[PDB]
Amino acid sequence: RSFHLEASLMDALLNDRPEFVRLLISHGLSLGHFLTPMRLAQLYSAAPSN
Repeated sequence: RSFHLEASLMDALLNDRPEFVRLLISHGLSLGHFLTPMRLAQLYSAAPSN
């Protein structure tokens, strides 16, 4: 379903895993509802402190 791939790609962005990222989008996603500001904020929260 949608949310499984959504969370999988969320973790795939949090960690590097470029092959996992490329295969996830190669499956085909929406890219219209995956880019909400709260997802953007929680991705930004993964920045290293140091």
